[PDB]
Amino acid sequence: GSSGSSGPTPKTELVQKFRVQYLGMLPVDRPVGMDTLNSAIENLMTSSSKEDWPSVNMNVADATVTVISEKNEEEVLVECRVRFLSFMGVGKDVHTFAFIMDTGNQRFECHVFWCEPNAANVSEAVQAACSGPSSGIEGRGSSGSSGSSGSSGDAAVTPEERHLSKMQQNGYENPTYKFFEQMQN
Repeated sequence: GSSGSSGPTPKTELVQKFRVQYLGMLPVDRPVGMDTLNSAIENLMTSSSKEDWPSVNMNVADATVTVISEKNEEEVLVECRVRFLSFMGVGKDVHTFAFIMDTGNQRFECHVFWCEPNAANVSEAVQAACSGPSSGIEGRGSSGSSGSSGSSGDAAVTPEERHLSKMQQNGYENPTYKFFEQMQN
């Protein structure tokens, strides 16, 4: 007679954390389809409200995306891997981020996370994670003291929305995941 406990091994690697909330988890039938991904977002939004969603840190590693809570760091709310990521996109709003991962053979899950202000830096990391290296902070900002002002032309549209839109348009379908038979003759 003697007690005994076992524990896993801690994995420490250059990973970035993003402050976001946790809406919930909604299962999907298809791996792709903006009509399906967005159909899971509202579903969760309806159940729990904005304030109902707990604050959690979204840890996105090189080729992995782990969800850790704020109350604790060892708390793994959801363990997603870019390799499993079948399809990822943004909801009608640029302040929401939902991605569909593979949790088995055909059954896939779709988690959502509220990004503040928007999901420009987030959706940018996850999407870039598929390829590998990410650019991140561009650096080039707004000077302030303009010289020639008084004519129509260069718009004042931020490069943040220009992208956030694309995501909610065509989205990003992980290539690595090619087990289906959608190859045209």
